[PDB]
Parts: sequence; structure tokens; C-alpha cells
Amino acid sequence: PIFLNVLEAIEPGVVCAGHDNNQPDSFAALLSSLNELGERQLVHVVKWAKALPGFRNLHVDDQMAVIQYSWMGLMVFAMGWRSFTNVNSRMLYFAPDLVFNEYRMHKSRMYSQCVRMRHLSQEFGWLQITPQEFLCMKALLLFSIIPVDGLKNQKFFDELRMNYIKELDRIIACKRKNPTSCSRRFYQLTKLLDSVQPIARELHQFTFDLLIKSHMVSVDFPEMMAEIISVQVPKILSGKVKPIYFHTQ
Ligand SMILES: C[C@]12CC[C@H]3[C@@H](CCC4=CC(=O)CC[C@@]43C)[C@@H]1CC[C@@H]2O
Ligand SMILES: Oc1ccc(C2Nc3cccc4cccc(c34)N2)cc1O
Repeated sequence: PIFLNVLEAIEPGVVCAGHDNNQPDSFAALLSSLNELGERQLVHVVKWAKALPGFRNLHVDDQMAVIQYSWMGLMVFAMGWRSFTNVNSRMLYFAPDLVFNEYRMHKSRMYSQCVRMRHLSQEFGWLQITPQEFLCMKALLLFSIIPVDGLKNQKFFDELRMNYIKELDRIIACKRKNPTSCSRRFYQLTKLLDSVQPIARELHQFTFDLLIKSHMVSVDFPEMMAEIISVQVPKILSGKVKPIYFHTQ
């Protein structure tokens, strides 16, 4: 249970958005708080990524790259898990102080993306995802998006990712008998994981589009979000960096 003990030990606690719930729900106010929340969650993502088994064996530029590419997917997934465990997926639980009901979903102007996020959230319920399956899936999301012409040390990346797939396959296969059950299950979970990607990508277009018009629309982006969204996110939009799918889309 060593790999699982570590994944349960390094898991972030609650991150607050710092949203002032006494302000009226406006676009400016909702998206600036989401942006601050993304910025706060980045600090914790960085510290979590670095405590992961084998992570520091990656080349150091590569460690920065996988995090600056995959943060959107990791946070969407974790948020869907929080929504599921806290409000049985009925609303989007970004943070204790920034929970979206239907009105916030409309005012944020991301209503259809929110719907797709609630759908992802509900799959945790429909699939009866266990906390152990959750933590191994989210660890893998870290290794699920890279540049098309490879990382600085692609071989070390490939080995690591292989090992994360094997740990997920093992977290399933601890507790099952005569096995159509075990294939069907791995199939289900690799389908859930592939499904995070098109969602992440919608939110990549959205937040890029917003950063560009952010002065016209009084939305604040803090230091790191603004930098990652202008430097790394367009490499995803332009197709220089692409998700690693299990099944072909
Ligand atoms: C990227 C973004 C700010 C950060 C958001 C993102 C939507 C999903 C998301 C979920 C979280 O739980 C952390 C914040 C993030 C990562 C927002 C959509 C537009 C906005 O600019
Ligand atoms: O080897 C390393 C790999 C990634 C990082 C790392 N990656 C980051 C991405 C985005 C924002 C950051 C802000 C502060 C520190 C970081 C960031 N640190 C630091 C390292 O020293």
C-alpha cells in the first residue's frame, strides 16, 4: 500500500477563493474570483506534483512544463470530485466560498461548460468511483498532455507514465474474482479520463479569449495565471502541445 499511502498523504486540503459573497454575482466579479482561485490552487498543485513518487526524476524544465500544461485538467477533475462528495454533484463546488448554482452558471457566461463539468462530476456517482481510484486517476492526469515534438527527457516521462497506468490497473485489481469485471472497469476509467480532455480544452479557449479582452471587461488575472495563459496555453490552442488519449477520438 506504499504508492497509495503517499497519494493519500500529499493530497491538498481545502483551498478558498477569497470571493466576497456580499457583492452581487456579476461576470467581472465571478471570473476574477475564479482566476484568483486558479492562482491559489497553482501553488498547491506545484507542491503536490513535486512530492509525487518519481516526479523529481523528470528533467527540471519538464517538471515545469507538465504542470503548466495539465493544471486545467487536474483542477477540473478535482473540482468534479468535490462537487460529487459535497453537494452530490447538484452544483459546482469550486471552493467553500465560491459554489455555483444555476444563476452563477448563467452569469459567469460559461453555462454550457459548467453543464459539461456537472456531467463529469456525476460520472463519479454513476461509476461508483472509489477515493483510491480517484487519487490514481488524478495523478495520471498530470502525465496526460505533452508537446508533439517531445519533452527534454521523453524517455523518463514514458517510463513514469507507464508506472502510473500500472498503479491504477493495480488499485482496480486489488479486490476482484472471475474477470470480465476487471476489463470492463479499466475500460470505464480510461474512458472517464479521456473525457476530461475536451472539457479542459473548452476552458483553455475560454480563458485565453478572456485574458485578451480582460481590460474591456474588468476581469483581473493575477501574475501567474496571466503568464501561463499567454505563454503556455496558446501552445495548446495552436496544436504544439496535445493530450494523450487512451482511445482514439
Ligand atoms: C481558467 C478560469 C480560472 C480558473 C478556473 C477555470 C475553470 C475551472 C477551474 C476549477 C477550479 O476548481 C480552480 C479554478 C479553475 C482552474 C476558469 C475558467 C475561466 C477562468 O479564467
Ligand atoms: O523543477 C521545477 C519544476 C517546476 C517548477 C514550478 N512550476 C511552476 C509553474 C507555474 C507557476 C509557478 C510558480 C512558482 C513556482 C513554480 C511554478 N515552480 C519549479 C521547479 O523548480
